[PDB]
Amino acid sequence: QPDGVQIDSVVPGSPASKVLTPGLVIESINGMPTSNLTTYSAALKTISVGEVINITTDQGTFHLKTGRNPNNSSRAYMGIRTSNHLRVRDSVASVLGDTLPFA
Repeated sequence: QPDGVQIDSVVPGSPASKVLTPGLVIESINGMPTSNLTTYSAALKTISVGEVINITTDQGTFHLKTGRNPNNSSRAYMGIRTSNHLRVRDSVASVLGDTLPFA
């Protein structure tokens, strides 16, 4: 159930390091609402490095500059750990069994 993307944590190397707060929820980007993980990516794929986007959150609307791509080269690298924050439940994945062939 995608229901918005939330900010997990803010690490250095991003312009957002002193712009937003970790723990906040991203409601929508400029003309592009991010209720899902894919829509977040679909928006991100159009943004360039050094470009500034408009992000409305619970804590208000902020303007964010795309990061400078640490460790990896891509377009628009936010730099903050972000996730849709899946609703906690117990969908257990029990071990079925592993068949071991003997040669």
